[PDB]
Amino acid sequence: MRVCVIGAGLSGLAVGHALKERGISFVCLEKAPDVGGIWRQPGAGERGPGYRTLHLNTAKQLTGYADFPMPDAYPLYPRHSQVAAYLRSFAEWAGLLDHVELRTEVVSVRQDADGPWTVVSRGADGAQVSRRFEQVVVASGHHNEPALPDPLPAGADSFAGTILHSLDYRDGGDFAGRRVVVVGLGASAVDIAADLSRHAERTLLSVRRGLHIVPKQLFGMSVDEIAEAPWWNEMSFDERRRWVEQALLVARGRLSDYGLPEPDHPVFSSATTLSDEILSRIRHGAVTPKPAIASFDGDRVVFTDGTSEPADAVVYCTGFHMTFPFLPAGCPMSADGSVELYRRVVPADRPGLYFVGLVRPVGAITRLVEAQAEWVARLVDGAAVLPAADQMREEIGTYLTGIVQRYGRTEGASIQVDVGPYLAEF
Ligand SMILES: Cc1cc2nc3c(=O)[nH]c(=O)nc-3n(C[C@H](O)[C@H](O)[C@H](O)COP(=O)(O)OP(=O)(O)OC[C@H]3O[C@@H](n4cnc5c(N)ncnc54)[C@H](O)[C@@H]3O)c2cc1C
Ligand SMILES: NC(=O)c1ccc[n+]([C@@H]2O[C@H](COP(=O)([O-])OP(=O)(O)OC[C@H]3O[C@@H](n4cnc5c(N)ncnc54)[C@H](OP(=O)(O)O)[C@@H]3O)[C@@H](O)[C@H]2O)c1
Repeated sequence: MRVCVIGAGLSGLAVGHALKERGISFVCLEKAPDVGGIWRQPGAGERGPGYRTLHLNTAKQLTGYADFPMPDAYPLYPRHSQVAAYLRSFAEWAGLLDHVELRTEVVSVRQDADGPWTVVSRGADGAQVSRRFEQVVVASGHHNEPALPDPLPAGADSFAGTILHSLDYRDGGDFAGRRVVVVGLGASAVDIAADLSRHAERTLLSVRRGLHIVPKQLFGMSVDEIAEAPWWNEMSFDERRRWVEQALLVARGRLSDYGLPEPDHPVFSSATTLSDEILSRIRHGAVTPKPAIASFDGDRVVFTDGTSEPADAVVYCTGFHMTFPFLPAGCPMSADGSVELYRRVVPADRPGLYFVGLVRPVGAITRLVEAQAEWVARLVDGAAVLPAADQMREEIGTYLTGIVQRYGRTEGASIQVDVGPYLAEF
C-alpha cells in the first residue's frame, strides 16, 4: 500500500531495502521474469543493453552494496552473469522478493487530487490491474530505449544486410565469418567491435568524433579507485589533467597512431571510453578504424572518406534515450535539454514521487542510489522534509545554469554529478 516502487534493478532493490529497514509497506513491480535489471539480460538471451562479453568497468568493492560485499572470489570486474547472480542473492538476503512482483509491468501512473497515486500494471496474462498507492518511487533506469542516428544514411532501406542496435546484440558468435560495421566510440562500441574480431571475418569501427580512449587501469589502480585516492583528490584540476595526459601517452601514446580522431576537447571535457582491448585490436588488424557511414550501396556500406566495404551487418552502438512511458505527465524535464529534479530525485510540483538512479556519476552509481534510497525512506514516513516548491526550484536552477559551465549544453548533462560532494550531503 504505502510505497509503489517501479523497478527491481539495482536501484529498486536498493530502495526496497531502505524502506524495509524502516518498516514501510511497499512493492517492486518488475516487468522482467527476475530481478537484476540490465545485468540479468545477457544470460537470459534477452534484448537489453548488455551482451555476453559485458563486464563491469567499476571496481567491485566500489560497486557492490556497502552492506553486502560481492563474493571475494569475484574479480575486480565480474561478468554480467556474476553481477546478476550477486544482485539476486542480495534480494534473498534482504527478504525483498515477497515484496516483488515479477513479470508485472506498470503501464501508467497518475496522481489523484487526494494525494495517492493510481498505478495500473500488466501481468503475463496480458491483463491489466489498477491500484492506488500512497507514494510512488521511480526506479526504472534511463538506458531503456535505443537511440538511432537522426536520419538513417541513404539506401538503408535497400541494404540487403542487417542493421541493428547494441540492445539486439548478443554474442557475435551469431556473426561468425560475416562482415560487420560497429558504429560508435562508446563503452558499447569498443566492447562489441572487440567481441566481433574474434568471431567476424572482418570488423570495422565507424566513428564520427574522437573520444579519449583510456585503459581500465593505471598504475595497477582502476580509474575509479584513483578518484577516491587521497593523492588524486589532493591535486587540483590542472594537476589532474596533465597527470592523466602524461599517463595516457606513456600507456597508449597518441590515439592518432591508431587511426582514431583526436578529441576536440581535452581529457575530462571529452567523454572517456574505458577499454583494455580496442587499441590492441587495431594494432593486430582485428578491427579496422573507419570514419562515418555515408550510404548503403547494395551489399556494401560506403564511408565518408570514400571507401566501400562489403558488410553483412551493422550494429549501431549509438546510445540510448531516457523515456518514462508510464508517466503521461512527462519525464521531469526543462525543454532546454534538462531534468527537473530537486537534488536529482524530487519533482517540485508532485508530492510523493521520487526518482532513484537518474544520475550519472564518474564511476559506480551504487553509493549514490544507496544514499538516494535512505533519504527517500525518511521522506516517505516524515523523518525528513523538503523545501517549499519555489525553493526546490532554486536548487534545480542552480544545478542547471551550472552544468553549462563545467560542461555545456548537450544531451543529458542534466543527470550529471560529482561523486564526492553529492554524497557529502547525506
Ligand atoms: C550496458 C551497460 C553497462 C553498464 N556497466 C556498468 C558498470 O560496469 N558499472 C556501473 O557502475 N554501472 C554500469 N552501468 C550503469 C547501470 O545502469 C547500473 O549498473 C545499474 O544497472 C542501475 O540500474 P537501475 O536499477 O537504475 O535500472 P536498470 O537496471 O537499468 O533497470 C531497472 C529495472 O526497471 C525495470 N522496469 C522498467 N520499466 C518498468 C515497468 N514499466 N514496469 C516494471 N519494471 C520496469 C527494468 O526491467 C529493469 O529491470 C551500465 C549500464 C549499461 C546500460
Ligand atoms: N561496463 C561497461 O564496459 C559498459 C558497457 C556498455 C555501456 N556502459 C555504460 O552504459 C552507458 C551506455 O552508453 P553507450 O555505450 O551506448 O555509449 P554513449 O556514451 O551513448 O556513446 C554512443 C556513441 O555513439 C556515437 N553517436 C551518437 N550519436 C551518433 C549518431 N547520430 N551517429 C553516429 N554515432 C553517434 C557517440 O559519438 P560521440 O561521443 O562523438 O557523440 C558515441 O561514441 C554509458 O553510460 C556507458 O558508460 C558500460
